[PDB]
Amino acid sequence: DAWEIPRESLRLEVKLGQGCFGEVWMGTWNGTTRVAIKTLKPGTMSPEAFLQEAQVMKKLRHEKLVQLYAVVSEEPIYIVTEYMSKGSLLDFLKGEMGKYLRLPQLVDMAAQIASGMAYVERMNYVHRDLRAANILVGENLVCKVADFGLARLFPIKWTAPEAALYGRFTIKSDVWSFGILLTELTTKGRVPYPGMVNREVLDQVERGYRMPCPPECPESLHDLMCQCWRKDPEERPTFEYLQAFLEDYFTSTEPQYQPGENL
Ligand SMILES: CC(C)n1nc(-c2ccc(NC(=O)Nc3cccc(C(F)(F)F)c3)cc2)c2c(N)ncnc21
Repeated sequence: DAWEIPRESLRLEVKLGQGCFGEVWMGTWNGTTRVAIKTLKPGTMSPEAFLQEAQVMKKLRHEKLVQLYAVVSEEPIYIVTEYMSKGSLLDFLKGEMGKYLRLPQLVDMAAQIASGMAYVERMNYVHRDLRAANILVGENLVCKVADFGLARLFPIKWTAPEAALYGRFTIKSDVWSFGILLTELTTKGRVPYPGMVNREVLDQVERGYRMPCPPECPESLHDLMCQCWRKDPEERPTFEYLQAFLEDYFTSTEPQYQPGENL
């Protein structure tokens, strides 16, 4: 197809990530546009299974979803996407920039992610792995949804009960994850359900347990989290709703908000 590009048109500057299935490099394309390059280690993982990740990024196109630029489908395979200068949201919240972010910036970030998922919602797709580690940050606190290839038309702590138990994954399963993602945003990336192993999380959540309101986080925002965590998937709000709620947050929900020590 038209996504295919020559190999000499790619220059891999410095490596950013290094998994087992491949690597991620910061590079240049056509000697001008800065890009993100994903490599596949032949032998370790197989093609098509590594290319399916791009088969879906071809349909999806939204300013809040990491955009696919080009590919090299003939092994050695290379995936080219837009470059997000600040890395993963998770590393961003935990690093040097974490101490300065306050609720208005963090809620704005949640609004962008929600906007991106509203697009996924409209297109009838399921992400299956929405979490801070799969969100990328660019210049001027821009956030975009991304992943490794689970988009379909043990992260138990981020996975809704009905999905982790009976494999029932829906856009409502993602809404549950967005709720967990909101706790990651308000605790500066702390692993959710602190001091609890997966087996405790499963038993507890089914038993009705839910994380409490994080310190300095408005109750109105924690209530939004709890809606995302309702046992019945159909009672959870849509991303269209969460997008509007978050964008209008400081005028319609917390018009009295006063900055604090951490939020
Ligand atoms: C943190 C570092 C290792 N890294 N990783 C990436 C990167 C981002 C996205 C992807 N893959 C991806 O977004 N896949 C994917 C697969 C299916 C569907 C989608 C969706 F359309 F939902 F975004 C996305 C791979 C590497 C990336 C990037 N683009 N820019 C700057 N740094 C980056």
